Amino acid sequence: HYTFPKVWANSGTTADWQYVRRADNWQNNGFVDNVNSQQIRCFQSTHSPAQSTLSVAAGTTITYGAAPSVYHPGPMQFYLARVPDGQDINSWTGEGAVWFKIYHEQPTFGSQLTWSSNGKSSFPVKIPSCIKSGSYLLRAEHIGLHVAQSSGAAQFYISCAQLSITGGGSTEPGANYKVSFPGAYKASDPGILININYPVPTSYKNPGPSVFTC
Ligand SMILES: [Cu+2]
Repeated sequence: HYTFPKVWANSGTTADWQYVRRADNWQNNGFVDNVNSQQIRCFQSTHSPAQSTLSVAAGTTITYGAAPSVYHPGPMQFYLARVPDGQDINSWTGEGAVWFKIYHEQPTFGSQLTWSSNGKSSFPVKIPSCIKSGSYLLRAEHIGLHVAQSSGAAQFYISCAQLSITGGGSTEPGANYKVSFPGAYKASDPGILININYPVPTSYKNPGPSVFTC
């Protein structure tokens, strides 16, 4: 149980839900367990814009905050989606096959799976240098897998930040990189329907598309 209420760059912290669309778990710190819900995208059944949009240079690392620290086992993953030219980010929900993955977490494989996200209160998110400047949504998710051996038991903790990415390049992620939310995930996916406990897995297939790099 945690939210992802903040993102920041190089000018101190922001306020909760200042640059992050207020997630529907803002009171209970709970999860989405329905990969078919609109909430799987930005945790909003009713779209509501963030108060502001954060300017960040492509190729730099910003910070996505959690509250309180992440403590369920499983991966952090981050996706970007570029708002079309002529559309206002405040109004854009990010529907269709527009999301590309820029990070996913692999566990360390030992007697148990250990996750570097354990105990972390924030995460560095490296924005690709080569993507086109524009307005973007940055989707954060943590997937808690402690009881995920049953369908519908994986716990998704999600939010989305509004960014203005500057100083871009000209690389467009391929069609194979871009997915929709809902759409990208199925309840049967091997990194969602999974017993991480015993026997311990010796590999882990993150859900969603390949990580896009320049
Ligand atoms: Cu919890």
